[PDB]
Amino acid sequence: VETFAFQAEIAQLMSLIINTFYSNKEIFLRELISNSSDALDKIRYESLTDPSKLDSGKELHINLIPNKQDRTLTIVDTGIGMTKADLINNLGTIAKSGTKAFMEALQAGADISMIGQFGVGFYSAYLVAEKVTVITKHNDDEQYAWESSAGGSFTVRTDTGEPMGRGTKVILHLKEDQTEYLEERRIKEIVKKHSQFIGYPITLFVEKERDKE
Ligand SMILES: Nc1ncnc2c1ncn2[C@@H]1O[C@H](COP(=O)(O)OP(=O)(O)NP(=O)(O)O)[C@@H](O)[C@H]1O
Ligand SMILES: [Mg+2]
Repeated sequence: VETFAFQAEIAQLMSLIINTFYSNKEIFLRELISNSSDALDKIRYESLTDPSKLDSGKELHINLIPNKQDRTLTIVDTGIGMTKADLINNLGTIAKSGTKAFMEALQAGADISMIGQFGVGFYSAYLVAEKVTVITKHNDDEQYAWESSAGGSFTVRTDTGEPMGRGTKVILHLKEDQTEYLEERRIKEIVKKHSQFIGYPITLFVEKERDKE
């Protein structure tokens, strides 16, 4: 297991999100679905000139999986996935130009929904999750797990769980006061409100239901 420090302003932002009350938390799901959609676009365009890039799975889609027993909401996609280097670089160690401006905007009363416009959309996960685990598989790298409960660092390790062919799974270990995001109707209404124009199928597990479509 390897441990990495978040870039200082990203650590500051995470602390702010965790320790300051914001309403409109539901936008975390929009932000994670947008990341899945971007990752799906990436592999889709790569496959146009190299169809073998889909040998690890031709289906391009997003699954939403609430688990009441474990108190987790998982967002799974069959997108491009992240290499080990991608995880380390893109999910915490590299500065984002908009972080300080976003924190200033929040102090001045901006809605937390603006997070994506400032280039730090992923960190919305910490509005509702005490811990986030990201399991990811990119072509020509092994499967990896990134994890953080905030507090300034994250870990990366090779994953020995169930193999994914290709893509990313973001596992949200929800705070005890945010279990509404495990409910079928709640998830449906947030997807309808915020993610209605995503151009890939989105499936909800309750047994299994295509949204919606
Ligand atoms: N599901 C995923 N699949 C592949 N890469 C991902 C996924 N989620 C996040 N990433 C990577 O993590 C980076 C940071 O995500 P994020 O903080 O959401 O910023 P962003 O998507 O680049 N810009 P924005 O969300 O519009 O503020 C992305 O740019 C990707 O490189
Ligand atoms: Mg994003």
